[PDB]
Amino acid sequence: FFQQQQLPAAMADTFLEHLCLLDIDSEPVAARSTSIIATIGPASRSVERLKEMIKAGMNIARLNFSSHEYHAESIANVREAVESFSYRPVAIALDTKGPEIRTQDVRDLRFHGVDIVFASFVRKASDVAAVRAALGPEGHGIKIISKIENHEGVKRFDEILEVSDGIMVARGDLGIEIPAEKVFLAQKMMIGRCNLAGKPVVCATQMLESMITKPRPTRAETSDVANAVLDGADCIMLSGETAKGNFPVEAVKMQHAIAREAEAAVYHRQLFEELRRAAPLSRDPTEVTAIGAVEAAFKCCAAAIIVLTTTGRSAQLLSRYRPRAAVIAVTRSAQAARQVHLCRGVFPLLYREPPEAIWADDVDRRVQFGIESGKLRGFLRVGDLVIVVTGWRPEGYTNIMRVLSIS
Amino acid sequence: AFFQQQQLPAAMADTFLEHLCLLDIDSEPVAARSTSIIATIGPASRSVERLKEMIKAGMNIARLNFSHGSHEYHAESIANVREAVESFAGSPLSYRPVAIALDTKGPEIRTGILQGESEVELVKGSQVLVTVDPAFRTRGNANTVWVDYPNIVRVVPVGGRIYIDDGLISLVVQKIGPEGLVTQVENGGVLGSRKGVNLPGAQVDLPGLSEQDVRDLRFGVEHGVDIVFASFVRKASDVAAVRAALGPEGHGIKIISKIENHEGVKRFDEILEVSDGIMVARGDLGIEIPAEKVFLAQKMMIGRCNLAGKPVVCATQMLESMITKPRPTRAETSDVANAVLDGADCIMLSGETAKGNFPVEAVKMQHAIAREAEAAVYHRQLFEELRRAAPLSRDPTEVTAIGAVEAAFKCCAAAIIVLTTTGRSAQLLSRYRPRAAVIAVTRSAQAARQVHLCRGVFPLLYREPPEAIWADDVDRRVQFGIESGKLRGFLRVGDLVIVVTGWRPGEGYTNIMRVLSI
Amino acid sequence: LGTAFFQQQQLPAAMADTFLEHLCLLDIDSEPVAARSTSIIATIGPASRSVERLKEMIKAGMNIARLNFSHGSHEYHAESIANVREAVESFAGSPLSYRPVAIALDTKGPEIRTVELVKGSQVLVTNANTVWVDYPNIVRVVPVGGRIYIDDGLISLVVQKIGPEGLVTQVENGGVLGSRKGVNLPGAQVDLPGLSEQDVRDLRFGVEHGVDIVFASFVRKASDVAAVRAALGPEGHGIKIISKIENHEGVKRFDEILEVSDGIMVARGDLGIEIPAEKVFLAQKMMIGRCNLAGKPVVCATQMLESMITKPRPTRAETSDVANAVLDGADCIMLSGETAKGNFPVEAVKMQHAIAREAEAAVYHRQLFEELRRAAPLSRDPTEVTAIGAVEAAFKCCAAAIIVLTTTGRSAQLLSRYRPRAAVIAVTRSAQAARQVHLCRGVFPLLYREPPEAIWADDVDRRVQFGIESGKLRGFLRVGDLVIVVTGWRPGEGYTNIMRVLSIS
Amino acid sequence: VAQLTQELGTAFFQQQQLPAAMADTFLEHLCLLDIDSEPVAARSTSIIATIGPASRSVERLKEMIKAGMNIARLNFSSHEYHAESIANVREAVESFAGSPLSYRPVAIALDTKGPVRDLRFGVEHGVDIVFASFVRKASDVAAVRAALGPEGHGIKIISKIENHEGVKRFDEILEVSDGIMVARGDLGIEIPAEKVFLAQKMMIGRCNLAGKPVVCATQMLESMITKPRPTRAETSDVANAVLDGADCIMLSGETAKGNFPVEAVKMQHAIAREAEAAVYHRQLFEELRRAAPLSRDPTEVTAIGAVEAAFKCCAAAIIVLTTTGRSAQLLSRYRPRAAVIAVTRSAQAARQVHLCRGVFPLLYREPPEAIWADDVDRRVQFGIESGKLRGFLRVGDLVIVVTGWRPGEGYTNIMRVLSIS
Repeated sequence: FFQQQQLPAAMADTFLEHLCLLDIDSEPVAARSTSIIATIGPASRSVERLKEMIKAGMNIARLNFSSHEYHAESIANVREAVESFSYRPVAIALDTKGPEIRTQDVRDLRFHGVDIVFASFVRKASDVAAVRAALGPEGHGIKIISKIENHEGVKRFDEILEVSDGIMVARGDLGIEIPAEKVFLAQKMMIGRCNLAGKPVVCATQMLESMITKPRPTRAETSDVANAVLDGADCIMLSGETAKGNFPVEAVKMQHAIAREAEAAVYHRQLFEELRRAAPLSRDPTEVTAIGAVEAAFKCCAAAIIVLTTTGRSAQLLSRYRPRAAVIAVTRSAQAARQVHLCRGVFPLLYREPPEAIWADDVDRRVQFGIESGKLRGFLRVGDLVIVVTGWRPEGYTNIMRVLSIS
Repeated sequence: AFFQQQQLPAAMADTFLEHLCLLDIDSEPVAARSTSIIATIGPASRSVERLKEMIKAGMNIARLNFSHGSHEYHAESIANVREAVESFAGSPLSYRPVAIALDTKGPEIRTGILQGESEVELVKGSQVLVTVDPAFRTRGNANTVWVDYPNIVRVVPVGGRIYIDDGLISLVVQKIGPEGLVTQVENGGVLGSRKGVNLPGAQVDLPGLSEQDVRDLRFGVEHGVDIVFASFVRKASDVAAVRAALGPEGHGIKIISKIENHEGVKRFDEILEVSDGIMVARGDLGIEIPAEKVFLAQKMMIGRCNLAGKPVVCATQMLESMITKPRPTRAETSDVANAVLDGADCIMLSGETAKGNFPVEAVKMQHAIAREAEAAVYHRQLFEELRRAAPLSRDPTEVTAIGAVEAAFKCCAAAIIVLTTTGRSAQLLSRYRPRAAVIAVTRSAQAARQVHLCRGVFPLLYREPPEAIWADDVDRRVQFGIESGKLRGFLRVGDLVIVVTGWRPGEGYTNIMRVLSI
Repeated sequence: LGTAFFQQQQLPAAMADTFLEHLCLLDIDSEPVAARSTSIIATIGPASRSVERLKEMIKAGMNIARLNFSHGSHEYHAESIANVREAVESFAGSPLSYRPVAIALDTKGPEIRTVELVKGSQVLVTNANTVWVDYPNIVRVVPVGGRIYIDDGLISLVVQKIGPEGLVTQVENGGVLGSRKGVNLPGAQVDLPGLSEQDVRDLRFGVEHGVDIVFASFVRKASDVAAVRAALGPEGHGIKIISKIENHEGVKRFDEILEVSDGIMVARGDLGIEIPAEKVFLAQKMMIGRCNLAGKPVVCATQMLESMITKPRPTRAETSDVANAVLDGADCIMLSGETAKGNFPVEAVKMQHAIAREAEAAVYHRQLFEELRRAAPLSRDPTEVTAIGAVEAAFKCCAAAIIVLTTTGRSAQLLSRYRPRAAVIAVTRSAQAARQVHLCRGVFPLLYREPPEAIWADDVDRRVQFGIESGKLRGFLRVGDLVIVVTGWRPGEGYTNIMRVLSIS
Repeated sequence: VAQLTQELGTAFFQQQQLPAAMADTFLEHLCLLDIDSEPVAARSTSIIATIGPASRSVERLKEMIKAGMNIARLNFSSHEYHAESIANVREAVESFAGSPLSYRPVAIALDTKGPVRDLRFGVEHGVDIVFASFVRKASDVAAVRAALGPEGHGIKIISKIENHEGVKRFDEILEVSDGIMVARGDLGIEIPAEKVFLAQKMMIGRCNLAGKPVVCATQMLESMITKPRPTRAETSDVANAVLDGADCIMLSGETAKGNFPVEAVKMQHAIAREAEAAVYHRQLFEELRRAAPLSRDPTEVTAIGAVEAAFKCCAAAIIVLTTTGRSAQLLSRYRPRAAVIAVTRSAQAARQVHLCRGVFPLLYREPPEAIWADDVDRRVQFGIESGKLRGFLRVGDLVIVVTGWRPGEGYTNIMRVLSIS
């Protein structure tokens, strides 16, 4: 009961004691919260395997651009595997090809309702003003994740993250564009500033390479996946291991298993406190409500925080304070339900039933929707405690948290 | 301009040392004074019009000290307090509840009568005999002292000390015997008759209550006092005697145990457990232990009361020289400020308001000081340390309360508005020492008085008619809070407040937290 | 290690993981065994002028004798000085227990001076409705909205018109105005010179009679301490200037004053007239914090035990004030009328010693040492590096003493600024330095009068041995104790670069 | 502060992640990590290379030394072959004994085959370190120690923690061993592969507390078995084992039987160097200060004193005179940023302190002086010349010098601050 979830190590008084109390016999029981991004290719274009992967852990499917009809088949195939169904949104990410001369894209971008763009070779804020200009007012609601992959981008990181919705640590290209021995510095720096900023961050490429042609990963690759979770990454990735390789689902299986283990061994006591000291005061009532709900979640070992949101914003500001409790986001928007897979700890649930006449009643119905999905999916049992986060009228106005026993 | 104020540059410092260095005397303490002030009522503060003045200066608890005065006397003080308090009842947004406390005389040990209003000098070195034989009860020598505590010969060993006359005369036990205790005079001095006796380090087996305290406490219950400060609390069994003296009608009376001697300090934890709160009674404590040690007992007791979430009072000689002078000494202002920095929920005035010449100015100086000192509290470290030391909880009131205080710090909330019927939610807010004012709306005149014991809690008494739809009755009370606070200065338009309420009526909870723009 | 180990000097509270827990484990039965380290300044007067009385005060703990030059003649002070030195030297026949005692000179300072009852309105400043002040630039420095206090801050007036003919004020607080009463100008940049003509004569008298320390009144800016240094002149180059911060501008320009002063006095007396009484504690805690961070000594002054002028025991606020001054960081605590004029001078010294001793043990060194080191800049000064290593070594082994050889006192001060619990036993041949290091908390100075030995390693050794025996004799040190010894590889300071761990034989 | 930039120049403080080192939180420390900040401090996480077909040449072993191998590992899972290996090592090491100021001790470890006679082979081949395999409880190591017997008393027992039982009875294992190896290869078989980092970070932690060497091993740079360049996951693994606290890191088939055995060592070296500069010492030192118990051991006291002083002046090195290596170890436990430069006469201690992160052992050949103090000053001056020649030390540097008042290592109790000339 308290033996699980690394709770003994979560209550240590120092980072050092915490490490010494990590218990291989303590079982992850929380839902796995770090999103897996799988890169689509041959081994993963079967509507068959997409069913097998989406059960294995996939949350985002990545469309690398290195033909349009090829990727449009990919799209419709993923989508069919998603709608065959516990229903689990799955977002679609377009990873632009970008400039190339060993160290177009507007067509790929204007090109089907993608949820995310991993823009490539980003180096300045203007770059992001491009991709956002090109996406035009019709492409606004899409999420720009600037890939950082060269020295110039590392050094201008603050101006890039400023305008971006998120960041990718493009380790493949960085390990050539800068000494390989310096990559870990770039990674940890960037993950830390993104957690500080509350904007999702992605660790990527070669994380489970050997699994391209083996069923079991190296020791280094186990450690590498854990440590990206420990660093604070929102999403971890798979490239060849799912594009062009013999173990697409054993891969997604083991990224799920590893991240489930690493997430429990996060030292929240220190992470939360160091966000209390580094984060500026906020006067946004939604952020204020979120830090309140996370603190309450911890005080009672909440099973989940159930938040209502339309744009995904409320669930993001919960995610930035890293609750152990799962963030059960209930939304009528269907792109929101896919785009929040960029924020660690958010499980989306899409409410399709229509509005109700009294504002109060519509909210409860969505909230009980979350409780029943949660009950059925293993998050909630009865006599559990949860935190509930809603508004008073219909995203900006999200300013209420309630403590509720599950009945 | 917001950052100039309430020492916010010092609040953001990364260490305590640097927090001290960034303290700024031009940073005005805009927020409202949260540490409650206890004024002992007497000749100098009994009259109604004075009391009105003192209330306005910032008195929050009136203290009736039954070491002196008749019951007819304190009845009239209680009477006049209530008249002063209710004179402001006509303006509900500004009405200031005021608690009443009874401070018991307590058991006592006294010497005999001499052969005489006469006097005699006990000489250092000289051999003095302390006897409980009634012969000498009127035949007090310079070498024989009679005492009205028979078991003094059972409870001071060889090597123990006997202190007479407010601690000025000291005596050491050399031999114990059937005629009495053989002493040598250690601190010589002049004793009169029926002087005060103190047995340092003894376990005094006197009753938790004297016969006068049962009469005084019965009087208390009959007059509806909110608070008993119980003298000479040495053990849990002493506080249970006090509760039984309060009888059936006194279950709701807060019992604040006075820790006044070595035994009570060492049994602190067991006393705090069955007490509602604690008074650090430095006056008798300073006679019972070495004076240079009282500051250790103060900070230990305040530290533990903060850990336990229970109100703690610092008492006696805080602005003592203001009994005759209109301005205090530099030690006195520093004492009040450090009591607050330490963590005290209340600070007290005894003679300064019961019998001196500047009672109103003495209330005003504690107000001004407490207000500066609250602002200089290093919340970054205190909030963290109270957070981590407190246990996990599945009580939704506790849970919401920590959430609410966390949210207040994030936005520098002007207030936290809380609906409570007992006070308990306000108290669970207060135990985390928010910087934001805890505005506590209640319908219970008792609760409104009693939560003055809790630092940070401004009680508002709501008299208006209940509304049929409960969600509407909640809103009107939150409004009452907002509008009371606007006009008292706690809240301005633009400010953010956290509001804490229950989900449904008589669910016994507060489990709703909202963030609201004014 | 033992049990009786942790049942004294508040060691259970020393090792708590938080400040809050530290507070909770403070124990009134945990005796302080360490020697009292916070020096006591006793203001000299009729109550404390006789040689016999001063011996009693030395034995009760007086470390610095303060000479208040607001009153009394040079000849009167020359007599105080002679009796102090007579009483101090009466103990020098025992080299292993002789306590140096510094002499400080507190300057009168600049002064603005003036039975009608100014009431509830309208006075002009240039009897009953007009006040004339001997400070012509009053009209120049008190703006419309500024204030003028008169007589101990009893009366206040508010400027409403700076006219050709002076300043038209309204009476804010009325009372009885007598003749030539002190005036204060809260918030003003008072352009009086750093020094008065009387001070210059007093400073000269001070150098001529060999005083160790100057408490310089009403210091507002760096230029003022330069004038005091100027008036002490080159024969007073070795005298310490402790700047009295007494008014709003002093507090606001504290940094620039600290940087050129040898230390600071928090002069709470005139500060509570010059700023709201309720704000002094803020100025006290900020000034002590900044002095502690800079490693420069800070004195806490005025009314600490005020009631003992007539009573044999202090009030509860008074012992509280003394303990909290120590807990704040103060290097020195001070007695004015309690030792100059009252009826219990010796007892007032005794009470300060007793409170300080208890409060020293209640310091939360775990947090204090962590914050002084994280906040102090890196250093390339071998004497500073060695000091911090030695203080760290002393905590690791709860050493009984740090024994340091110092000629100017500087090595001892650099140990003091990291606030060791271990006593800093400072062995010197300079009688003045040994008087002066009493400004530094935790420093017990030992004056060594034996002539040097021709070989340097042997001279170092005999002075270390003098410190261990004195320490044994006075109770600092028992056989088996560990001490940390701090010396140099050669003559000088900046060459104090050796730390040794020693078992007392 | 201006003396610091006058003395060292402004650029000094942009290097070795000093801007991130002064951060008030670990989060902000991470945000201040900088790929342009260069790791000027010598690389101090020792490298263990397993010897094999690709690493037995007398002339390859020279490439591995100049590349940074400090401990030669002998995997016993045939004698004629291993005594041949031991011989190639010693030939290779001694090719540089012509110039003592630059001679690099190298140690030799025997890693047991698993589940007695291999040890006494080791013993009287003069090996320095036993990597006991499959240890599960205290008696398994007491058994090992007994087998080594009297000729193997001076030999260091490094228990390999390979299964669930040894992970769970780890305290008592550690309580008796000289150190610990986190055997990831077998341990990823004997426990779920996703729980291994847990065992890892947990064991390193407890070893850091105990002041006892801990080694991270197996598959770190595996892809370099057949490739000249490592995986992104694999550079991260190396960096992260340093950040974890590991004293030592090891190469298996990167050097035994692979095509790039001198690039694998080279790469372990460059990663470790960057990662050491990246350690958050402020928090690490404090936590080890707060956990380490009060000591009346003069050598302990003097070591923490000297570590504190090294941080205060960012000293180029701490120079320690040690015979058993105890003093260098008690320095290593507090994880200085400054190089620990360990001058010893005992050739076996000079090889064995490679287990202690931060220690750079130098072997002193010259004969006693008559005067103890003269002998000390000549040993210290050797460490300084060795350091200047190798570029640890420049004129103007400050070093902390740790020595003894009289001969013997229960007598390390003097600490000196010194300017290199």
